[PDB]
Parts: sequence; C-alpha cells; structure tokens
Amino acid sequence: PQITLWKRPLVTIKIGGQLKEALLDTGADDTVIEEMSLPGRWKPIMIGGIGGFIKVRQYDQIIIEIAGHKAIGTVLVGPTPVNIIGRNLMTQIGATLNF
Amino acid sequence: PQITLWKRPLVTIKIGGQLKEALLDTGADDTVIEEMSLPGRWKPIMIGGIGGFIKVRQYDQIIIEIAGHKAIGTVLVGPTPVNIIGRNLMTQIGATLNF
Ligand SMILES: CCCC[C@H](NC(=O)[C@H](C)NC(=O)[C@H](CCC(=O)O)NC(=O)[C@H](Cc1ccccc1)NC[C@H](CC(C)C)NC(=O)[C@@H](NC(=O)[C@@H](N)CCCNC(N)=[NH2+])C(C)C)C(N)=O
Repeated sequence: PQITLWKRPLVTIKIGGQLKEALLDTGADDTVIEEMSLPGRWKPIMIGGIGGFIKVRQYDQIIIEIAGHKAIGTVLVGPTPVNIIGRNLMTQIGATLNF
Repeated sequence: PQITLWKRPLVTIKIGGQLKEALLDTGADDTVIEEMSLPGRWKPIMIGGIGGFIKVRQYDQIIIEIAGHKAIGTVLVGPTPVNIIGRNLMTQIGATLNF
C-alpha cells in the first residue's frame, strides 16, 4: 500500500495479543509502545525525543504485526503519548519513503 | 528517489540560503530546525514530542529546499536535538510511505 502524509500515518498493529493504532515514524530509530503489561524479561533504558528523555522497558524478540505484515524485533514500552513504529521494524516490512 | 530505512533518512536542505542536513520524519506534524538566524517574522509557540514540550519560533511562508525539491511553508526554529522535516513540507514535495 501507499500512505500519503496529509494526515498522521496511523496503522493497526497487533502486539501482546492486543490490537492498537500506531504511528509509522521514519524519524524514530526505535519502536515505542504505550504502557502495557508485556510478559517476560526486559532491560531499563532511556530514550530521547524533542523535549527530553523518558524511561522505558526494552523487550527483545517481540512479535508484532504492522498493517498486516509480520515482524519481530526490539520493542520499548513506557509512557509515550503515541504508539510509535520506528525504522527497526519499518525495515522488516519493506517500507520506503518515495518522492 | 526511493529511500530505504536501514539508516536514518537524512537529506540536504537549503534554508535562508544556508545548507543543512535534516531528517525526514513522518512522525512529525511540523518542521523544526536548530537555532539559526533566519530572515522573516516569527511568533513564539510550544511544541511537544517524546520528553515533553519546548519553546520554538514559528516562521511562516519560508522557502526551503529539500533534497533539491521546493517547499514553501511553516518552519519552527528552536532547541531540537536534530533538524526535522515534518509532514507539512513532506506533503509539498510529494513524499509518501510505501510497503
Ligand atoms: C534502544 C536504543 C535507545 C537509544 C536512544 N535512542 C533515541 O533516543 C532515539 C535517537 N530517539 C529517536 O529517534 C526519537 C524516537 C524514540 C526512539 O526511537 O527511541 N525520535 C524522535 O523523537 C523524533 C525526533 C528526533 C529524531 C532523532 C533524534 C532525536 C529526536 N520525532 C518524533 C516525534 C513522534 C511524536 C509522535 C512524539 N515527533 C515529534 O516529536 C514532533 N511533534 C509533533 O508532531 C507533535 N505535534 C505531536 C504531539 C503529540 N502529542 C503530545 N505530545 N501530547 C516534533 C518533531 C515536531 C538514546 N538514548 O539515544
């Protein structure tokens, strides 16, 4: 599919057994999902954005489906205001920018 | 061109006749450039991302070239960690996401 940028490029994702809406963010290196009770071990890390840093839990090898496309990778979980899909998973679904 | 996402989608821009490197960010509503002298009138506003809110200068109807493509629109100037090109100008150059 092709997604224009008139509006925020929101897509449905599946993670942790839950469907959610998330933002395809080419300016995000990583994937950050709003606070959810993901099972298993994780690692404390900090990530930064326009107005500073926030604390997140880093989970490896997390299965996620993005707009119907299967992926698996590192997912960060924490108090983000928007669920964000970053390059680490956008590359796995073959997404490009085109102009 | 078509741009993959294994690395950050960094491009050269020209603003106020000065060359800069900036990130194409589909997760940004707006365009935010690091502090610089820029010809034109501005108004103070707040923008937010991961980490919180910051203060920026809003300039409208600014001529800006992005990877050799022309845009004329709103440019926010302030303490951003990196130069970011958002949807307001990416739509002007015909950028889409594709997968
Ligand atoms: C496991 C590795 C962790 C390492 C870690 N890495 C990072 O912190 C990296 C650089 N961060 C990033 O790449 C983060 C995303 C988080 C992430 O992927 O980790 N990217 C970002 O935050 C990039 C800008 C950026 C790029 C590069 C460097 C720094 C900043 N912007 C993405 C961001 C998404 C939005 C939905 C919150 N967009 C914005 O911030 C734009 N804001 C807007 O569009 C607002 N109008 C929307 C507001 C939403 N609501 C609200 N706030 N209440 C702004 C740029 C005009 C580190 N410590 O450096």
